[PDB]
Amino acid sequence: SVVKSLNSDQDDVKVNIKCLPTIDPTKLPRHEPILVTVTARLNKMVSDKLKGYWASNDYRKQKEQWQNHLAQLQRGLHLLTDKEYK
Amino acid sequence: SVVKSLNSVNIKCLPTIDPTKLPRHEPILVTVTARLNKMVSDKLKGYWASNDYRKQKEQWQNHLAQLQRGLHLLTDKEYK
Repeated sequence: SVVKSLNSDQDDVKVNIKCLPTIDPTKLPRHEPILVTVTARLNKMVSDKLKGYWASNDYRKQKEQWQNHLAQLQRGLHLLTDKEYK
Repeated sequence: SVVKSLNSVNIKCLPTIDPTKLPRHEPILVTVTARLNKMVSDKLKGYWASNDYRKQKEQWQNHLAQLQRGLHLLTDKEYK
């Protein structure tokens, strides 16, 4: 109920809340870090909104920068689940 | 003189090329395509519509990647 009252705002005030889809730890596939699931669901909202732009110059600038941060995270994701240092 | 005059029906002119100042083995088709790529790439950056630029770029890239597959048919020596 509070999700539908925050993702369906009338754009009344500048401060805004964007709600990710509900995450269920039980139904989530095991041996998968929560941080990975959150980023995957966060990607869909940003990627779909990136597709929704109208200014071609703005879309190309953000896509280059946003895709750069994801490539930085995956390099460090090895450090999250390891059994030894190297 | 001719190429400069045309830049001032609309006809677009590629930069002038000569066979002498080229690699001794590079085919002409590669040389013409490479220059045509540069002209098209600059026009895409000059667009304004996000939907058009997103759609035209992949359509052009699809044709360009198909030509690269068949390029081996020119620089070949025997039918494999």
